[PDB]
Amino acid sequence: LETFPLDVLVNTAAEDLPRGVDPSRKENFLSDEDFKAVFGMTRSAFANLPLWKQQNLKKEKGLF
Repeated sequence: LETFPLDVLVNTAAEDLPRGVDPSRKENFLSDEDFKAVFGMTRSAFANLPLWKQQNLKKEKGLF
């Protein structure tokens, strides 16, 4: 997957999102560094959270 800066994924209108980005899984397109900074847990740990909780965490962080 191509990576995009946190600020880009947070502050881009849906219609302006790069075509390769799944708007429901923006976190997958963060660099490993940015993912760690934002969520503070491993990708695997995050993916093991119930989907509703993943989404709720993402909402505040601007990544929903």
